[PDB]
Amino acid sequence: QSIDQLIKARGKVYFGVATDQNRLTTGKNAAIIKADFGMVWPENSMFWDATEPSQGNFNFAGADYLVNWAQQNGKLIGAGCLVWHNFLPSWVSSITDKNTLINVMKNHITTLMTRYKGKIRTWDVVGEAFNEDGSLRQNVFLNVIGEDYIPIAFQTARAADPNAKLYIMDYNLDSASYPKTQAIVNRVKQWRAAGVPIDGIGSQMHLSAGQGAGVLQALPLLASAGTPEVSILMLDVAGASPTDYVNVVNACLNVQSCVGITVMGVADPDSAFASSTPLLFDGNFNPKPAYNAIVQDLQI
Ligand SMILES: O=[N+]([O-])c1ccc2nn[nH]c2c1
Repeated sequence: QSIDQLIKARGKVYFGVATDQNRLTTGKNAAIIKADFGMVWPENSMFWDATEPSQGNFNFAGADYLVNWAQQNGKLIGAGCLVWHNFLPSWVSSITDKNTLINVMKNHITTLMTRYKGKIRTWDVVGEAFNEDGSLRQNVFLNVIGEDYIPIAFQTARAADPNAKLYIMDYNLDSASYPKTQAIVNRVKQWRAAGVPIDGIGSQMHLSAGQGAGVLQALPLLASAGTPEVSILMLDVAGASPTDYVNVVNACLNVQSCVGITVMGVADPDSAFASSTPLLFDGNFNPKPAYNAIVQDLQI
């Protein structure tokens, strides 16, 4: 049974997965995504080192493939991350002039969003902007532009494609008592109060075993920021216990504004964390106990 169809029957928008051309053309990934998932993200092909490896030199073959495949197969598309410190080329992080970096950031945002205008449901505009203690991460954008870089990025994104839902995402938002979790909520409340167009908070849930349970308290805390949507991304769980995965799914079901969940790949061997066997399909492309547990859960 399709977890995406089953979650939609429970009133959510999607169960999605990260993918890209060479997953689509090998294994059983295309078959599983067609049957079982309702949304795709580019696993790597939309990151800055993939899309703008030198200034103004845009590389879109990878991302085009993904977007075209999704459209042909009636799948929603999420994409990201436009502004974060990972996968960022040296030419960007060596910029020291503030107006230059502002316009470099704006051109990156606008060129990518314009190319796919109208085709992308959700854009992760800003990513990993927080330190663990809740202060803003001192990436090149904060160091050169200052904290205005976040509102600027969001405004720029809303102008480029007003149809897209715009998200901020971060990791280690999995415990309601962790300082980072309350901090992003506080700053999102304040940005939105000031007219900054943040439609969603995305929680990057690269989890260790046993961490699923805590998401049942953390996700409602994130939703208290008052964004129209929240979501779960990059989900994987070391060991892939049915208990962890079902807890995450149920957190989504519990939180009215949570639109869905995206897993960090289809089958274990294609995970960055393969030895932890953290995904829902195994190396032979069979649905694992966690997949079947999610099915049972989703089936007062
Ligand atoms: O949820 N995801 O797996 C995922 C993968 C890559 C991304 N880039 N921006 N947001 C993303 C989400």
